Amino acid sequence: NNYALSAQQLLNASKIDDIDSMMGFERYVPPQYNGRFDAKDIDQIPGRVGWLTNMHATLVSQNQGISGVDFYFLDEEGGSFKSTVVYDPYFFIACNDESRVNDVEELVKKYLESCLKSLQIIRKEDLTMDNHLLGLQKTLIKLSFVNSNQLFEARKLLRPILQDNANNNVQRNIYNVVDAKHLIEDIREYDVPYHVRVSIDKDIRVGKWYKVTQQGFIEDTRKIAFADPVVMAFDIETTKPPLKFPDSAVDQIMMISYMIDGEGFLITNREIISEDIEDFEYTPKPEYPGFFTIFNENDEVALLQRFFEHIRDVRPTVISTFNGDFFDWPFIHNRSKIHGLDMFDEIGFAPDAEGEYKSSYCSHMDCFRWVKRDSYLPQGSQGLKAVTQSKLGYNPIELDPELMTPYAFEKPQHLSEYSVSDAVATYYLYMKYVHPFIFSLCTIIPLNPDETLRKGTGTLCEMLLMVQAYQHNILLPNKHTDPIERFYDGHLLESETYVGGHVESLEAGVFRSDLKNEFKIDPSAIDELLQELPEALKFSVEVENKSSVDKVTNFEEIKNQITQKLLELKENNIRNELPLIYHVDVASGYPNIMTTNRLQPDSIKAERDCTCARKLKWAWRGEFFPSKMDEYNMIKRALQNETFPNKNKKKVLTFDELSYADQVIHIKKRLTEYSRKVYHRVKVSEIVEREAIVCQRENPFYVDTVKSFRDRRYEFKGLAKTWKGNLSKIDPSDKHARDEAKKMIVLYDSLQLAHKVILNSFYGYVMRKGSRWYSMEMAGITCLTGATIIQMARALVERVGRPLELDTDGIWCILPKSFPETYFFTLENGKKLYLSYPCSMLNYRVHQKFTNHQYQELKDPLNYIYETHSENTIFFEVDGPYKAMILPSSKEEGKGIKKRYAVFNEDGSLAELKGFELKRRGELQLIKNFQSDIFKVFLEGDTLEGCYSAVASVCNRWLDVLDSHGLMLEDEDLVSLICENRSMSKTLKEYEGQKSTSITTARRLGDFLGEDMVKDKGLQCKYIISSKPFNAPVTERAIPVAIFSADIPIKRSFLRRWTLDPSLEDLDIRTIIDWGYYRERLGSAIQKIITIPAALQGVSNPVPRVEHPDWLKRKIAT
DNA sequence: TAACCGCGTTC
DNA sequence: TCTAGAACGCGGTTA
Ligand SMILES: Cc1cn([C@H]2C[C@H](O)[C@@H](COP(=O)(O)OP(=O)(O)OP(=O)(O)O)O2)c(=O)[nH]c1=O
Ligand SMILES: [Ca+2]
Ligand SMILES: [Ca+2]
Ligand SMILES: [Ca+2]
Repeated sequence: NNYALSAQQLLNASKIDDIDSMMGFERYVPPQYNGRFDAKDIDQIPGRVGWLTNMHATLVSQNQGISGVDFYFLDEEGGSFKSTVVYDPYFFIACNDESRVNDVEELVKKYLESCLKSLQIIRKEDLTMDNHLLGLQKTLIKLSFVNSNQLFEARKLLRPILQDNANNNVQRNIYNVVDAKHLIEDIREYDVPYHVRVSIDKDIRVGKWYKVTQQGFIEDTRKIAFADPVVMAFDIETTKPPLKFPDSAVDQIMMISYMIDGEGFLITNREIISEDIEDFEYTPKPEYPGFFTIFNENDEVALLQRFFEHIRDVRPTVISTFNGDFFDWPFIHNRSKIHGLDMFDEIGFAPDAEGEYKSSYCSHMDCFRWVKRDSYLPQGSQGLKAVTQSKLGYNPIELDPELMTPYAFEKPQHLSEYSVSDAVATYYLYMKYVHPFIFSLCTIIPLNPDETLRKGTGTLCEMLLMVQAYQHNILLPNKHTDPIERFYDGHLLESETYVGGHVESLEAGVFRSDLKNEFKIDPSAIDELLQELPEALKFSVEVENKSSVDKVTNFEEIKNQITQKLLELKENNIRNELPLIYHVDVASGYPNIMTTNRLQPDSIKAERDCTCARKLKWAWRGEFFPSKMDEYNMIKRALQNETFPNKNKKKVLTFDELSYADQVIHIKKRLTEYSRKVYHRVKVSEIVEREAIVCQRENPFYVDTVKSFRDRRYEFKGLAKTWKGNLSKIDPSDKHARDEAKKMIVLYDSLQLAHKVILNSFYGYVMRKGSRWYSMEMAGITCLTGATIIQMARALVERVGRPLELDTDGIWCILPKSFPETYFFTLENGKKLYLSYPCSMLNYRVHQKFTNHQYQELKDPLNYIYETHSENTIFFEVDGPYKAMILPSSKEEGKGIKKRYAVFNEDGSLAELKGFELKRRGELQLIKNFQSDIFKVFLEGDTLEGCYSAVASVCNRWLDVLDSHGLMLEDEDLVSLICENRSMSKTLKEYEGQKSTSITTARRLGDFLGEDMVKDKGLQCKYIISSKPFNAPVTERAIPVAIFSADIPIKRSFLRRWTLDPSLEDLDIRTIIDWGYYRERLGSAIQKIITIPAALQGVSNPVPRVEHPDWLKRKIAT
């Protein structure tokens, strides 16, 4: 078993060692050395220097295998090697009686003779243990093993003991007034991935330079930049059934385009491609050279052996694809099998336990994983086309997938130009955005490139936190586990959480820098601002700019200018002037709220443990059933008398024989019905204000990890802001200088956004499943604190201006043009400090009301002496003033629309576009193109009324297209304008009992093209709604648009069935469309974006063909 | 009406 | 196995 399972494992190792040697990775062993292990003597110690590019757990011999890690290097002489570190896996046993630890030692040493290599007593800091801040430590038994198989064996042997100790004890003599097994409290750090365990304990990181010596790896801090690995990026294109997805079973690979370190190549399957293709060039932009040599080949099998032999030739340590883990690689694998080729022996690639394709020597960098996790691009923009436009700054070749299989024979040169396009986009997307980010992150996260690319951002956070915990000798907590059911007030809870961010829609309509607005200034607010002005201006200098008032020359001049503008506002409250369209958002809001308040899971105390205590409030919110327990028990007992089908000799089971999970599942389903009948309600929501103790002396390893990564992000966010300033400094006539400045902006804005998701995942991680540091309190406290801060700022903006929209940590607003705006302190050095009074007036009050004055830190660690001080890193950040902001309005009375608007810069360019269907994936294309046309038009017009009039022209043009029953439009534009695409996250089978346009479109796509359409998840349901079944629900009139593309026989059969008209003969799309459905949809968009906002601003309906709601007509009447 | 769900956004 | 969070819009269905 163990030595036997070693066989698969030790055989796979020898195969990997052979594959590695083939690709240039011979296992290097450094010479012997009897001197000292001091890194100052790196040049004298015998060894080989290399750049660490990969690492993998392995099994080595010298009958059982020894656990270890292979480390893959690129040396300085243009070569490569790998070296192995062996390291005994280990986990700990915790005891509930510290005195009797030795007894447990003697038990487990005898009990685990089968697998235990060695045993030892160690101490670690336990953050749940009393007096741990005074130096006390938890005694633990460290169990070490020869390999991970043996570690797992001991886990299997120890779990029964852990279960028997949790259950009740056997009885025996009842008049009798403990054994070694019952002192085993728990096992700890048992589920750490072994290669992570080696990377943490040995402090080794991919992307650093080491010298492999006998005593170990020595980091060469002298070596600065990364070695340059051989990078290959490839894309595959294949034949496909008409209107259907390819099947590796039958379909063949036409061509494989790739690029190796900037040199383009293309291999062709001439049995499908008509002409031999000649070397051509696709350099989409000068920065992206693209000269492609062509390798035309006879059969598909020949194409595969050319791709496999070229890979063997160049020896790539990185292979990049776009969605290659789930399409390209699985195809090349299946086609290699059919042709009697083993891809492993060929190139060393194979699917792993997650079905992804990896190798030992070469990372597989699927750029689609980066786009999905670190781009911050909308899902509508996550395709290679949009990603190339967003990040590489050009348009790549496009080609209808329905024409690719035909164009293989009709125009194969156009097919070849498309494939190389997908290839140039993948190579340069990886080389400019992915490769720098992932390999740099590997320098601080103890994972290899493949894992650093694919692991969730919560897992990345966990990796970073474990390094800090280990290096501070802090015992790792076990992964959090949810109770199988929780209760509130006797009711079974369905779900609980905390109140998140505060969002407000305060005003809708058009706002522009040239159109006047009415402001009612609170004079008592101007008094407060004048009271606060001397200290706020000092706060702007000493805190916001990290200087001193003694070095500024014009502190008084600035103060007098602001005072004057402020007093003029106090004398003239009612004003009707031009607005300043500004946005203020707290930088890294939740993280800075956490680090300011010293928030971390281990700091949340329970009043049974821990001036020292900073009490903070959050809002709990639970959703429970209305049934009380007495009811709850009733259902259960009824279920206990029923029978349940077995999960595949015994055909039935009892309720108590089932899993406690599926039990609750049945209990839930039944309790739902009962309440619906007895209470006429299934869910009851309730909000409870809760308080938690946040100890300010706890070991701040978590808090400090968040501070560090915030500063890590701020570097790139600052560089992004620096280069946005450099771009406005350059003369427009110098194209090359503006281009490079733009390229810097996109690069640093990307790097800061990728760091933004990991940073904010330190907040989400405390609520993540399996979290080693779970705390609902900490998260709720963060959210409530942010909600209190933003409403404080909104209360002030209200009194000196008009807030338009608010979300969590940001406010959009308009201020009077006369409001104190931007100033520049002048320093004795000639330097200038920038001041935005609307920003600094808020930030001063933020620090007045939300500063942590109970923040403590170890001053003297040896004597356990703490010092208390004040901390506040919460700072609003101002952007603007903008040319225009356009906010939509709700169709229903008294309500607004949140999370949707459009903002325009002074130069007319689009600044922000939030929420609207234009950006969302799928949605009705008509609404998308209408929105794409309409928002820029809000800039036209000389008055508010001429503005709405210029927009109305575009509206009525679109309304005309639909009131014309699509006669003005050609056939092509019609199919694309009236199509609504929607993605099914799961598969149709997993949607039982649900009605949706996508579900119906999928069933019909299956009933027509076949079941093969609906086998996978993520199906795109392109449909049009038919008037066919009249007065019938819409989910019933959704026809797949592919129907109008098949042969006429198939169309009539299905259209008649879907229309319930066996007499139908006109199969034109224009005759099937329910143009009334789409006209209402267009009418709904025009109401929310144009007409109803115009009414709110006092403008009679600019599009009278779209009638106001009756509530609005009645409001206008009065 | 109001509750409720799937998707994809803004935070 | 691996797995960051909550608030919200909109087109639907359901009670
Ligand atoms: C964008 C985003 C935000 N949030 C939370 C935490 C953020 O502090 C809060 C505010 O969102 P943002 O203001 O978008 O994020 P931020 O304040 O951290 O970054 P920036 O400096 O660019 O303003 O919302 C997440 O939990 N996940 C996310 O993906
Ligand atoms: Ca492709
Ligand atoms: Ca921001
Ligand atoms: Ca923010």
